Amino acid sequence: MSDQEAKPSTEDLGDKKEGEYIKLKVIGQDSSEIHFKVKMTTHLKKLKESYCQRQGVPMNSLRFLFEGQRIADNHTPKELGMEEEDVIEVYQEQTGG
Repeated sequence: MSDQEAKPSTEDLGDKKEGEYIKLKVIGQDSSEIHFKVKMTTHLKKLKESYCQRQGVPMNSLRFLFEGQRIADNHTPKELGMEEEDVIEVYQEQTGG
């Protein structure tokens, strides 16, 4: 009942398309965690920044692994096969400074 108007959606490459955001959570060896909202398709590097920016801890000293998956600032939520309320594990180990 929000809007009963007919959307055109005539032409689009996938940018004018409707997209929803999902929220996830990641925990590190620091016993800390962060909750973020990302898109179905996007780069997880944004959450890395937000982690270092919010917790003030160096995202380089540790890495982001999803149940054994390696996420090096390029992997996407769509590629990992995951969804909202998902958990990522941050292990402490140099990932190449």
